[PDB]
Amino acid sequence: HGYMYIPSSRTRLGHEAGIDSCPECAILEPVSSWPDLDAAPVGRSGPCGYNARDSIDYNQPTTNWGSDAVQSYSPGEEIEVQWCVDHNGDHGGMFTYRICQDQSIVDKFLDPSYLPTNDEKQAAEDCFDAGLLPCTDVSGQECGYSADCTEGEACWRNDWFTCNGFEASDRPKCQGVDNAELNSCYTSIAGGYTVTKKVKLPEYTSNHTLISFKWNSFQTGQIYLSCADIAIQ
Ligand SMILES: *[C@@H]1O[C@H](CO)[C@@H](O)[C@H](O)[C@H]1NC(C)=O
Ligand SMILES: [Zn+2]
Ligand SMILES: [Zn+2]
Ligand SMILES: [Zn+2]
Ligand SMILES: [Zn+2]
Ligand SMILES: [Zn+2]
Ligand SMILES: [Zn+2]
Ligand SMILES: [Zn+2]
Ligand SMILES: [Zn+2]
Ligand SMILES: [Zn+2]
Repeated sequence: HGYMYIPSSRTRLGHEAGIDSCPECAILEPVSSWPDLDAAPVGRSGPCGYNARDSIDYNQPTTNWGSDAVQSYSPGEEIEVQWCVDHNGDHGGMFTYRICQDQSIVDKFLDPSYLPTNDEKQAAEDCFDAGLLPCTDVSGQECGYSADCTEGEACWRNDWFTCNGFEASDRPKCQGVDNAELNSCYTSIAGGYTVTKKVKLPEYTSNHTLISFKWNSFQTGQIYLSCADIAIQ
């Protein structure tokens, strides 16, 4: 259980607007989330998530999210990105952030009159995959391998970020990354912990595009997707 927190995602905004009672509940399951991190099709979840708790499809705007960029950045800017993990839902695993550089695809997610189809959700997800923002693009950022993966496996890569191991760390799982205090970010079920990294934005401009967060669970066959409306100018 978790969702993207900074920049403020559609999911965060949905919660803050009083629509989403459980922002961390937006889950793609059952899927094979491990060890091949892109194997699972995203279905109705799409790159922005679908929350079955309150039946919210975040792949289109509403009066409460998706109309405007929440934050504007510069081409090639190194930025903080943060997600929120629920205290009772720290499944470990790997996570990443992505920007689709095909505006015509992204535009289908920026119209409150229009709900992308499953085909369009998967087309966008593929575009997002191609626009992954690697951990290793940030000078000085230590980009480790997962303690739940071995060399040569499909999960053995440090373009994606990893949570800590469970048994193999004194700071276990995703919460151990920041080792933050409980309620450092909002979750409804048992209180949240921040999970914080940096990414380097592409040299790609848009007045309104998306950054899609994807977390592939290790302990469970589940993926958590959110997206944030941003500008790069
Ligand atoms: C987007 O905004 C900039 C100002 O930051 C403007 O000059 C540019 O032409 C706008 N783009 C489009 C496609 O209209
Ligand atoms: Zn969970
Ligand atoms: Zn709240
Ligand atoms: Zn994918
Ligand atoms: Zn794959
Ligand atoms: Zn700028
Ligand atoms: Zn506790
Ligand atoms: Zn296009
Ligand atoms: Zn394995
Ligand atoms: Zn483990």
